[PDB]
Amino acid sequence: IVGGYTCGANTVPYQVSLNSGYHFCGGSLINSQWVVSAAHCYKSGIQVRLGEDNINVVEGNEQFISASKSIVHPSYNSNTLNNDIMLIKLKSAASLNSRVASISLPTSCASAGTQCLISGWGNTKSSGTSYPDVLKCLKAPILSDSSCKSAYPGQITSNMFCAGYLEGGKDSCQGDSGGPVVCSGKLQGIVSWGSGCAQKNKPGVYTKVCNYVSWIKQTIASN
Ligand SMILES: NC(=[NH2+])c1ccc2[nH]c(-c3ccccc3O)nc2c1
Ligand SMILES: [Ca+2]
Repeated sequence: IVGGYTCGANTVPYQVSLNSGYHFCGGSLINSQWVVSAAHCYKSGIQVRLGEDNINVVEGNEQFISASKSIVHPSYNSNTLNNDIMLIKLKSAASLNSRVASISLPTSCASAGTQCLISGWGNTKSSGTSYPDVLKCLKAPILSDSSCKSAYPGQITSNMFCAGYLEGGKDSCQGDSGGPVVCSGKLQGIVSWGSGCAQKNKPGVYTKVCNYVSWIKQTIASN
């Protein structure tokens, strides 16, 4: 996250870190046994880490659970990142409390202008790298589809939305992929992609979760 602030330990209780020997993507806990992330974050041997603040120090509220199965969206296209969403089922259910809790899926899609909270352990610099050990947060608005397609001609589909600042300086970044975009207590986006990070007129692009609620609910019900 570039231009954000330190969230504070366990104030984003649904945030998870996907680990394969190291942190490589974020995710969101939607119920005690399922996590949603970005399809481009897929790999085998994923351990899901809940209740994390500093990912290099066991501070006491962590739950490390391995995934039993991963389901990448049937129409995921890795060249265009269209339908960049995946579900991960945990081998055992997590113990939910105030520091580890699930986030609700949306009943309606959010409109441009809505302010949301984006979080993650990704790079904090636009040029150069500095990965934080503790969770960073950014409050950003969803941009209109017109501004979004204007910033990324020929690359935005109905399954994506842009959120951020056209002026630059504040954005999610590498290492934040797969994480949450929460607006009014509902999970509306998944950090997906961007051109660089926090550059002027290049806002972040997010998977539009409201378009996958039926697929998520049906998949969970049968697996
Ligand atoms: N500017 C952004 N909003 C952004 C967000 C997540 C990203 N994730 C990545 C990324 C880069 C290389 C490999 C995997 C990634 O998720 N770039 C990213 C850029
Ligand atoms: Ca920790």
